Amino acid sequence: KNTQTLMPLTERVNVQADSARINQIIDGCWVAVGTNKPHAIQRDFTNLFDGKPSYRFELKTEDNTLEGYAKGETKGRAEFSYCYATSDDFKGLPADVYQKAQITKTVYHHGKGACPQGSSRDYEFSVYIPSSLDSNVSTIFAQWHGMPDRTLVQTPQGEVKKLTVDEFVELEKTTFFKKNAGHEKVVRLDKQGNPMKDKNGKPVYKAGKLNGWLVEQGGYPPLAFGFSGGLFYIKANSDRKWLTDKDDRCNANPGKTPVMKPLTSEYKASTIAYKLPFADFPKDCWITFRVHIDWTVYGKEAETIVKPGMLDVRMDYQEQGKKVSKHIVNNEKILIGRNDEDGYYFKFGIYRVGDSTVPVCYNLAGYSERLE
Ligand SMILES: [Ca+2]
Repeated sequence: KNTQTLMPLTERVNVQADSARINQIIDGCWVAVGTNKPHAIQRDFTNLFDGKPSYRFELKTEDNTLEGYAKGETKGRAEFSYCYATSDDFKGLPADVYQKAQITKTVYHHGKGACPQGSSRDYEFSVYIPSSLDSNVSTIFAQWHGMPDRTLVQTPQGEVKKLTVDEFVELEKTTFFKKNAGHEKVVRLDKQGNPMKDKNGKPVYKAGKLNGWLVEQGGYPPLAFGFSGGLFYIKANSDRKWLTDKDDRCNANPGKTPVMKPLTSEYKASTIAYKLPFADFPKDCWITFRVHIDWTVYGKEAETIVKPGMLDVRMDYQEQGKKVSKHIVNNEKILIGRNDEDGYYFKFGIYRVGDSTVPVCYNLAGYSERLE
């Protein structure tokens, strides 16, 4: 209720486990995820894109709030997600639909903003990298993220089963899932000898030993635009395993990997579709990317590539007076996607990876997305 040159957008939504309230939605189409510090995300009336304010994202050195895969690893996040559900997506349904969705982390499957498996889509967004950004940042600024099968499990007998939502809710009563791995659900004892309770009543557990159950969770993003090691890069990832193997690292290093030569494992491929030295990426101007994706088609339980995907990217900006359009990924056949039931959704902002704490600050704007 007081206009400034930068206005913090501090509401955050857990899109897997919670519907977005009307007052958390941004510009009618986004919700924010990651650290809620006022400076992390602001509407920027000082740097306009298409004559409208843009979104200024910033993580400072201390803003890593998240844990990485490797021990003692951290990561930092302030992003917008184009995919979330609202209370209107559940209105009129039985009350247990939303309750069980929060439990299985499937609330967002009931909302807008995801494209289907194996579909064709066009995306466009714009970014502004100021001169002030350090050439050693390690950050992803736009990504298309997958949607894991939340009730797909491996039993303690090594068999892969797709549970119903109800069956999974039952499993969760006796299994404490540490990200993707099931653990004995041990009642946690307070120092008094008594069962500890949540802040707001709920009973609290902790993981005992691995109990044999696994669930699909996480995984690399199928497409990511970022900077790392002094390079701008576009990286596409493919996972054709029905149940993702979280331990199968297959993640191409941009600086060591040539373009369009996939790094592969039995089931995964990570491909650098494009890279450019940081010094050569245009600074202090708005750059517009137009991305066409034909998502790879996978064979589900057969774990096959039914049809490879395709990626095309144009990069447009003004230089010294005129329009420049560079066809930086030219209609490339590529493996891109994940073998899941559900498809993919877009996010932009700062996703600080590779255990980096170098500050990051840049602006993003102008997203649209069309079924074509
Ligand atoms: Ca899967």
